[PDB]
Amino acid sequence: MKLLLFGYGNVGKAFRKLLHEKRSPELNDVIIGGIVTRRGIMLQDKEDFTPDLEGDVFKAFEKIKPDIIVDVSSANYNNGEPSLSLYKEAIKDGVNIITTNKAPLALAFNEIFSLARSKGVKIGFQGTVMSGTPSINLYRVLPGSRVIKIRGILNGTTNFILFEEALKEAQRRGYAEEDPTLDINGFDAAAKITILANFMIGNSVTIKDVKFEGIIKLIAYADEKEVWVKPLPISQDDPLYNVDGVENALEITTDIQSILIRGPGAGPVNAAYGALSDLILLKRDCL
Amino acid sequence: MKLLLFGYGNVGKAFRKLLHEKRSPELNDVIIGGIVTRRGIMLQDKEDFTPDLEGDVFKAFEKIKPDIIVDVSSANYNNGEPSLSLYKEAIKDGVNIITTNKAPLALAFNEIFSLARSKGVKIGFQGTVMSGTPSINLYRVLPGSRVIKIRGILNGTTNFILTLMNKGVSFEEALKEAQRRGYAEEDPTLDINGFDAAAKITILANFMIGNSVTIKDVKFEGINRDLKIKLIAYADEKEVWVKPLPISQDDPLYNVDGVENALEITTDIQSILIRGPGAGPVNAAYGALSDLILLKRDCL
Ligand SMILES: NC(=O)c1ccc[n+]([C@@H]2O[C@H](COP(=O)([O-])OP(=O)(O)OC[C@H]3O[C@@H](n4cnc5c(N)ncnc54)[C@H](OP(=O)(O)O)[C@@H]3O)[C@@H](O)[C@H]2O)c1
Ligand SMILES: NC(=O)c1ccc[n+]([C@@H]2O[C@H](COP(=O)([O-])OP(=O)(O)OC[C@H]3O[C@@H](n4cnc5c(N)ncnc54)[C@H](OP(=O)(O)O)[C@@H]3O)[C@@H](O)[C@H]2O)c1
Repeated sequence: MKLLLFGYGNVGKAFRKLLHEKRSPELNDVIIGGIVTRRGIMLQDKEDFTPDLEGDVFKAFEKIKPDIIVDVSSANYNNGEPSLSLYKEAIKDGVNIITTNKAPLALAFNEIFSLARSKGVKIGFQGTVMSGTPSINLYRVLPGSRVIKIRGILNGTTNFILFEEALKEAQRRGYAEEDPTLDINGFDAAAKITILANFMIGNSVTIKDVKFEGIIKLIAYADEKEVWVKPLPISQDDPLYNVDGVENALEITTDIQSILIRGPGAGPVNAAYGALSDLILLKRDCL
Repeated sequence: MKLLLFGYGNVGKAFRKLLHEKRSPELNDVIIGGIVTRRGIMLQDKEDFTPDLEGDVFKAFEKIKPDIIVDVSSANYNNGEPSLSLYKEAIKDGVNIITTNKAPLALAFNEIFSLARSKGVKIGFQGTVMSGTPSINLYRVLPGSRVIKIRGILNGTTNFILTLMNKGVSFEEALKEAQRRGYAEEDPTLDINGFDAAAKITILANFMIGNSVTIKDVKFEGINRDLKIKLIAYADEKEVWVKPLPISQDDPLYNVDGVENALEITTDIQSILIRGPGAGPVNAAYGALSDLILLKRDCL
């Protein structure tokens, strides 16, 4: 099976490295047919990017005919393109999608997932929320339960900050978005809670419906009625108390119980492992 | 598909109820063919147990010919029986197993899982560790990652007793409350003396680290009134233990209080912690139900 790798920054390079470490027997048949950046299309799996052709992700898609697209490109919160149009075309063609790019999902979740479900196409999106720490995929192992509310710390960069020296270290460590105002001004946290509300609660929201601010903890919240992101004081008994540094946490409340998962919120290798986890699950037919 | 339900105490009853809530489309073809207690065999799905036949779990297996056994019976750490021999017969007959009963897996994990792998039979065992809080099933969504070490509070009953004693309640009243809530093992010495926690860390070491250990390999102690102290379980590639330890304020496990449990899993990629209710009949039954749905999805 052939992957098209869309993006080759820190996450894309880390993903290619993880694939080549041969971490699961069911990835033995998986090859990268092509890699696309802003600089063009490489129709080969190489450690170093050198373009073979000029052209965008649609040209690469037509040239390669991939079985799966792995989207690790920059978030475009303006309109989610070209990923939004690309996912739609891939789903129509029966091409599975694995993504760490929040933007098309933060803007158009219902449109994308409705189309996928109607076509029997699978979407892996673990890396969009808390990188490699099961979040999306945690919910996959909570079947037959109704999610009532969601609460968490969903942005790694800003939690690591909690100024100029802090950010600089975070950018050095690769935690930050290419546009780091997306981290600071809360877009990233709001995108993640949007994705979580859609998937787990079923509350069809876009990032436009979320009330949010920026950088006590930056708390993202969703229930059946509302979705928001705001700073709040935290109790000592509250399980979010000492989720500090790059750490992120997701508290899922159901009809049965409340559970919390905590882990590294950001980090290119962690994000890439999220996408890799989705790939293994796809291969097992468990997405 | 037909289930044989082995046991009908708090967990079994809660499981039956959850199945009847029809919580997933995967479960539409799933029926209980029989329920076994130490009072005999009920060849019917009913809220209250009344035996139709006298006989043990083996006789029930023969009479029902189930597609799946759900083991919610009492732990037997002396020898894991009759569950251990039952699992071996089931696997050989192509019968899948879902269990919340730790004993056979704490004694003979490699034997059971080797036999199962060879026959292509699936084993759900989420409920053996932290009830309905993904633990076993959390590791299922961490594929292609090597587990280096694990540390946690793995017994709800003793955590609940430690917390209440910190709140100035006697050990004796804290235990009675744990029992009233249905947190405790039928034999509460299994919780108190650390057997239950040791069983769980054994299972995790086997499943996640891949070392073929048994409960006899674990150095463990439990709790008493004489001792924040937390009953800490730990495993890595070289050692497995359970002991009550003083816990500092900055430790992620400091505020894991009451019946809450928590597991920190360190992989080659990352360190993660999951926390939630350690015990509770409905929580345990939900663990088993989660395994059932995953089994139907072919994702065990
Ligand atoms: N950083 C983290 O820790 C983390 C954790 C979870 C999720 N994520 C998500 O993962 C994604 C990638 O993160 P990253 O840190 O790897 O960013 P990055 O290092 O800037 O990589 C972005 C890659 O996408 C390519 N790209 C961007 N826009 C494109 C376009 N219009 N056409 C073709 N290629 C394009 C870039 O090409 P050039 O090489 O030519 O610039 C670059 O190779 C982001 O969406 C982010 O939100 C990141
Ligand atoms: N307590 C929790 O919240 C929790 C959480 C996770 C896992 N678990 C595990 O789940 C299991 C069941 O828990 P529970 O609270 O439901 O215990 P329980 O209330 O004591 O129920 C045990 C059931 O098994 C039956 N049984 C025991 N030995 C048997 C034998 N040799 N043959 C036939 N039937 C037998 C009992 O029959 P009678 O009714 O006739 O006595 C009873 O119906 C235990 O292994 C426990 O470790 C419990």
